[PDB]
Amino acid sequence: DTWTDLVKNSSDINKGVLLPPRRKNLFLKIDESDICKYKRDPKLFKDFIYSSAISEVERLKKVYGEAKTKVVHAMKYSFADIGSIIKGDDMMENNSSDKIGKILGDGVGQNEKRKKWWDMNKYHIWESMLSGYKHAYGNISENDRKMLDIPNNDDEHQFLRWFQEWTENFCTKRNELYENMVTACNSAKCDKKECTEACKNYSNFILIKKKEYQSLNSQYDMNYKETKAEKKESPEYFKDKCNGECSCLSEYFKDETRWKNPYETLDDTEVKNNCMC
Repeated sequence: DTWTDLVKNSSDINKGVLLPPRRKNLFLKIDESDICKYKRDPKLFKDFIYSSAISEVERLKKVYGEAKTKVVHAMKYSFADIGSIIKGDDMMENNSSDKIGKILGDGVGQNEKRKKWWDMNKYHIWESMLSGYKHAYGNISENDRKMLDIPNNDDEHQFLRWFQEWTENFCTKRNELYENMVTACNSAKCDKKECTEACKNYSNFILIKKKEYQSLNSQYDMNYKETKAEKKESPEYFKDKCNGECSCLSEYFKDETRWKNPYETLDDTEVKNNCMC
């Protein structure tokens, strides 16, 4: 559930990069034992990568359960991450990316061999994940398939995807918790009954994510905004990239780092006093 800093080179060029729970939970481990089983037998390695993609879709249903949109959206992230794992771009520490490099006949810090392997399997890896989705929900709907298109995340910088995911998940939870804060109190001018419990939860949440964002935005500004993120600002870029569910970052936190007061980010002026009593 937490956004850990278990990333590669986090003291160096990856300072402030946070690792998504979804990615931490993406099981894809190669042991140094099976380094030869996969090298001499190219299609055995394939069946393992395909089934790792399979199991990932099976894991996602266990988490989100009957939330079709919430599972499909994560598939596209996990799919892309497998690409990063394969290509060597991945940022997690014990990702066994070193072992994959040797298996695909590249090794010693190269890219060409393992880059072409991904390029040749992207389609079939995704096709597996589609069969995994079908095994999870029964029948693939005739109008559901538009969501389940072959996704374009593979070439996009990983941190940018990870940050986008953070922001989406942040805005979804922030909105969810701000909704419970209204269905707990409408007027309570002052101590009343249950309202403050939600106020503590919303405030706590904003303050957990405050630190996380400060860490993620530290990396963004240093590297990715400077070269090519369309030179847009941190909250400004996600405002036009991932639809309207990353706008809450700009809509409530752009003008100033007003994270310092979590109650100031409330559009309704009525409920603001019950939490700030």
